[PDB]
Amino acid sequence: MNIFEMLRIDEGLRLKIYKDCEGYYTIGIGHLLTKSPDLNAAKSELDKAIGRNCNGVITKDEAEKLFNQDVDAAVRGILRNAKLKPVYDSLDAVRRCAAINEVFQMGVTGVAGFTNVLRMLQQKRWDEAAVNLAKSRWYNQCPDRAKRVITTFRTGTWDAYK
Ligand SMILES: [Ca+2]
Ligand SMILES: [Cl-]
Ligand SMILES: [Cl-]
Repeated sequence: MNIFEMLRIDEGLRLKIYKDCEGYYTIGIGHLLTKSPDLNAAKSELDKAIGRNCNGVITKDEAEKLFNQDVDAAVRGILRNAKLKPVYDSLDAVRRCAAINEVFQMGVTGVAGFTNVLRMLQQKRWDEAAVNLAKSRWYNQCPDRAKRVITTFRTGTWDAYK
């Protein structure tokens, strides 16, 4: 198991423009196209992201490319955010992967907004952190692909992906 295989499990590999479990226009392996309600935007965002005229469909090679870019962006997002970086760096290796996953799904701003969760994770209060993370829109709308991430913060093992 690793962060890539973890996110492939949580996000799947879709080659067609779909609305994800949070209701957003999406493609590949959990690549968020736009927070706009417009479908045109999704398509013009996809062409922008790929560098060719798609038409709302991509290759597995292209999905894997966006996916690497997106994992790379989640890690850089954490490291450049003053609230997340020290909490992240306090974490053991497996919890760090749950952290990357959470940001990949929800984005930096959303994740950094869980002030209490951050403090608890930093102090290694794993149960409290997990309890507080489950009190999110994310948890209610993508329950199976949120429960595994939260359980991972609780246990510090890969068992939920086994
Ligand atoms: Ca690291
Ligand atoms: Cl470790
Ligand atoms: Cl789900």
